[PDB]
Amino acid sequence: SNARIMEEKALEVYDLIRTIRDPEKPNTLEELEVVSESCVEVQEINEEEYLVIIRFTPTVPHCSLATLIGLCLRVKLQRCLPFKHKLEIYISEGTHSTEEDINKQINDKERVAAAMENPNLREIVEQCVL
Amino acid sequence: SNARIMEEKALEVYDLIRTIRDPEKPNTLEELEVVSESCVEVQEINEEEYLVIIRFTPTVPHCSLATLIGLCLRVKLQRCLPFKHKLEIYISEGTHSTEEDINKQINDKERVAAAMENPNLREIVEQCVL
Ligand SMILES: [Zn+2]
Ligand SMILES: [Zn+2]
Ligand SMILES: [Zn+2]
Repeated sequence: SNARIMEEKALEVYDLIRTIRDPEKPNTLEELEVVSESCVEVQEINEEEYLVIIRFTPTVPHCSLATLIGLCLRVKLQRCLPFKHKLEIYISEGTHSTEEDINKQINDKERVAAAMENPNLREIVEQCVL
Repeated sequence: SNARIMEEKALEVYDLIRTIRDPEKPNTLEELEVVSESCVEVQEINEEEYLVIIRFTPTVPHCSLATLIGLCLRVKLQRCLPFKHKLEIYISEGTHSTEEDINKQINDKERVAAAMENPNLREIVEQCVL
């Protein structure tokens, strides 16, 4: 059965993501209920290629947290998953950055440099400043 | 006279940024009142080196819009301002990303790539997935 094999893969995925540490607190994603077993789904694209879908909820709805958790899920799974896979990840809510936090971001040199190196963003800017 | 040379400089800065196209709308920042003449301040850090401070307000408080306006201001003045300067930008409210927009972000190839290359974020991620 496709369906039961997909449930086996979802448990494998979950066993790898549960012990990822939160970007902010000294606890695991599982401990803080950012992820749980039911938040994973696996689908077949074609033999030898699976799509993994992970829903998660950061401890508070802040953009930088959501970004970082997304990065950790990809890094951990890319390194540790023993089958070829596409990954899609979804948060269940909008997020925000406080006045203080967004001003930090738009002035932080590392953050500015990374957006500048994004070819999609750099082209939008190119076209605004002409 | 320091004070008045600073006003001259703030008018030169303003004249450059007011014609920047908004990232989302078919208008300039000045038309949309994202910036105005009094939102620019210039200070002396020392001879041949001025701090330029720009306050702005995006048409709506969304993170991507604030990020892109910030980039455009920086590139514009980098390319056109005929004096050595440091730039600080400030938005006077927090911002948010809808559930739709934050999901696009955490799945978008270039956004993930750029974040991974930001040294602060990559070191955090390393520690979280170790
Ligand atoms: Zn908050
Ligand atoms: Zn945000
Ligand atoms: Zn909104």
